[PDB]
Amino acid sequence: SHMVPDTPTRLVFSALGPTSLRVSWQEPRCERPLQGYSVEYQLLNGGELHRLNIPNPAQTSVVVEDLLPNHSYVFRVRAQSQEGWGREREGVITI
Repeated sequence: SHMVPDTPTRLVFSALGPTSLRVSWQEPRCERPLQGYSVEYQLLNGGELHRLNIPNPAQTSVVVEDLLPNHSYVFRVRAQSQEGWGREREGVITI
């Protein structure tokens, strides 16, 4: 039922200046060892797909840079096990 990781907990956003933030979550349940996370983010109204891969399940935060002021973004965080990638936790924010 949770061989691939469950969804992470709700995303917490912390502003770090005008073009950066910290995105944070908590480690999701999994019946298999967690291998890491992906953080995918994209302008709400369209743009390039950005991805940060975090190969350590103990790191549940990351600093995201070069964001556009006054623009809205969709962040999607997933965790990986040997069984595959789990469902995303989605959170949105305006910079």
